[PDB]
Formats: sequence, structure tokens, C-alpha cells
Amino acid sequence: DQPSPLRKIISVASIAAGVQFGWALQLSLLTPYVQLLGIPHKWSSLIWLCGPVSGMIVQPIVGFHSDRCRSKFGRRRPFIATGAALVAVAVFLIGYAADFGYKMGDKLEEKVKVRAIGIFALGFWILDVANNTLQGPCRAFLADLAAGDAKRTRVANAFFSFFMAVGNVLGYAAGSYTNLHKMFPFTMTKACDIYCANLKTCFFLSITLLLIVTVTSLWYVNDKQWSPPPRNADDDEKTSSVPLFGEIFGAFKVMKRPMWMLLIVTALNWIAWFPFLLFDTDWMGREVFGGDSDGNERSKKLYSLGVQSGAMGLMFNSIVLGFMSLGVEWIGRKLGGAKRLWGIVNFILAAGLAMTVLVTKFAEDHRKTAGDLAGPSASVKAGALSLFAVLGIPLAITFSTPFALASIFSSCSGAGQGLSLGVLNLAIVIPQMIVSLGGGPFDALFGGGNLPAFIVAAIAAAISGVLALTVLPSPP
Repeated sequence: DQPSPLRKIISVASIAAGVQFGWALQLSLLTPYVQLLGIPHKWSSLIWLCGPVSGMIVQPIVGFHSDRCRSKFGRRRPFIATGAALVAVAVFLIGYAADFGYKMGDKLEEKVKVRAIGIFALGFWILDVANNTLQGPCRAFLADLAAGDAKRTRVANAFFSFFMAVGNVLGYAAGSYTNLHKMFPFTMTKACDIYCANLKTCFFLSITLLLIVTVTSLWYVNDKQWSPPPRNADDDEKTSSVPLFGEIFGAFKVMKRPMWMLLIVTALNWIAWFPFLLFDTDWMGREVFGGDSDGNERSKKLYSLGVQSGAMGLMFNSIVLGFMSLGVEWIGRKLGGAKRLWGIVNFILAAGLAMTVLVTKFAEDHRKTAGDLAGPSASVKAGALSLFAVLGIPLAITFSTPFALASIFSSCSGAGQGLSLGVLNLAIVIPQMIVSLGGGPFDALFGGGNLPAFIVAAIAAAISGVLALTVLPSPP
């Protein structure tokens, strides 16, 4: 009960930059790679869905096992190290899938390159398992360093979100820079495109940054070897359970009122966020710029242009995220509580999701005066990018406050940090599958386009604000 200094908590929070780099990398390089491999869109949907499913499975099991690690290296360091090593292996397998597939039998003038697709899928599965092995114990290790100090936990998670934004900016700048392959001239082969070579170079830089921020962090911070308390032969803790739902249901039944209310507020928060976070680039390429991936060559060109402009919007968003993360705790304190700031920024999210309709109206008006395939004006561009920028404020709270509150409640109750966070992750990965599988049908139900999902998400965000301000209990 005597906290490790801030220097070590921030050293542990700094690994989020190296983790987020490897994902932000892929925004403008994964789609051309999927085109190059020729993966059928149904198989692509399955590969993508493997993400949230693996988040459902790995997170609680890893949390429950990390809370009982008993290793000499600590409760959290072994899992983080294993996750980073598996990230390295997954990078190696994803970047080189096309070249192996070619050298193993794939034909150059054949659309569906089978062997390359198999290697690609194995790589992403390893990466999913690695990410879900890493995420839990790292924030749990922050919670261990805080040793019951609520303010220290809040500061730790604010810095975690800050480093996430740092890694996002770095990966967005690398992934969108053509001619990066000039670093390694032999990245381009007969089966590897220029974007493939940029992907390889970005993955090299990813392994580099990850080693840099991880080795130093795990040598620099000591992880305290855990000792289990003595037990009888007739105890539940030395008794086997259901393989996967054992940890989840055990978490749910030792649970408190505050944890239930926090999970509800977080689930509604992510049901609000994921429509935009999943369909924003399509909204930009379709509603805002005009054009479809199908149709005449200009409309395909305009769709590509809209997607690029959306990537720039996300860049602005991450910059704003990083700047807000540094003031989260002070602003929350002066407002009289972190959940107060949560509730307040959720209404900003609601209004921002509402502004989408006005942007779309301005774009159709310009398209009527200047032509259907004339593209947007500078005003429509500026407005869409301003929306992307402003939305960075609530995302900073979403990336910090819920995990900190989970940790504080689990410290008061004694639940266990790793498994509390692994169960909190359900309120993120279940809305993800709901939105990804029901967005299209829901939009079609209400006329088409992207906007109905955005209006329902705005209402959900306002409801999240109300509940965070009223039903969510304050910490002790």
C-alpha cells in the first residue's frame, strides 16, 4: 500500500505507443494488400470477425491466470513479454505472406492466391491472440503500481491513452508515406507490390519501436513476485470449472453494484462509438465525396479520394486525443468527479454524430449545383475534418476513465485487476460484433446510406451521458 513512483507508472504506460503503432500502420495499407492477395470478401469478413471473438475468449482467461501467476518475474511481465514476442512473429508472417505463397505454388495471373491467404490468416490470428494477451496485464500492472491510490490510477490511464494517441500519429504518418520502401530496396519482388513493400517497411519500424519501448519498460520496472494464501482441501479455488465461461460467470457473481453499472455505461458508450469508427471512411467516400467502389471510373476515383481524406480526419482526431489526454484528470477533478466529465463529453459525442446529417446535406447541395461527379468543395472538406477533429475530446475519456474506475472498484472490493479488466472488455467487443453484423441491415431497414446508424448512435451516446451522471456510483 505504498505507491511506486510516477516514473515507473509512465514507463509501463509507454508500451501503448508500440502496440498502437502496429495497428495504426494498416489503415491505408491493408486494403491494397487484400486486393493484391485477392481474398474473397466473405473470407475477409470471417478473418476480421476473428478479432472480437478472440477478445471474448483470451481476455478473461489471461486475466484470471495472470492474477494467480506466482512466477518469479511477476504477475504481469511474463504475459506482456510473450505478447510482444508473438506480435513480432505475427508481423513476420503477415508481411511476407505473398512471397511465401508465390514461392509455394501461387500463380501471378490468378486472382485468389490460396497459400498466401492461409499465411495471412495465421498471421492475424497470432496477432489477435498477442494483443489480447498483452492488453489486460498491462493496465493491471498500472493498477498494481498505484497500490490503491485513486488519483494515481486515473493519471496512469490518462497517460495510457496519451501514448495510444502517440502511436496512432506515428503509425498514420508511416503508413501513408509512399516511397518508404526506399529504406529497404529488396522489399519489392515479383509477387510484392509497392504497397506491399511499404507494409514490410512499416512492420520493420513496428518491431523496432516495440523492442525499444518494451525491453526498457520491463527491465526498468520491477514486478513483485506474488504469493498465494494457504488453502484447505475443501476450497473452491483449487476446484476446476467450466473452461471459458467459468472465469466470466465467476467474475459476474462476485460482482458489485458499481461494476454492473460501469459495464452498462461502457457497453452503451461503445454501441455509440462503433458505428462511426467502423463506417466513417465509407461515409466520407460515399455520402460526402460522391461515388461508389462499383460503377464508372470517376466514381471509384472519388471513393478512393474520400477514403484518403477520412484517413487525414483520423490523423487530426488522434492529435486532439493526445492533447486532451494530458488534461483529463485535472479537468475531471475541478468539475467534481471523473464521471461528471464523462457525462459531459458524451453529449459532445451526441452532437457530433448529429452534425453528420448537415455535412451530408451541404455535400448534396454542392453536388447539385456543380455536378454529381464534381467532388466536394473546400467548405465540405473543412467541415468533415472539423467534425473528425472535435470528436477527439470524448474519445480521450473513453480511452481512460472506464478502465480507471474498474481498477478502483476492484481495489475496493478485492476482485482482481486482470480479470476485472478482461470482463470490462466484453462491454467493448460485444457492441463491436453487434454493430459490425447489424449495421448494414439496420441502415437498409431505414432507407439506406450511413445516417440511420449515426442517429441511433447519437441517441445512445446521450443515454450513456445520462446514465454515467445518474446511476453510476462514485468511487470511495
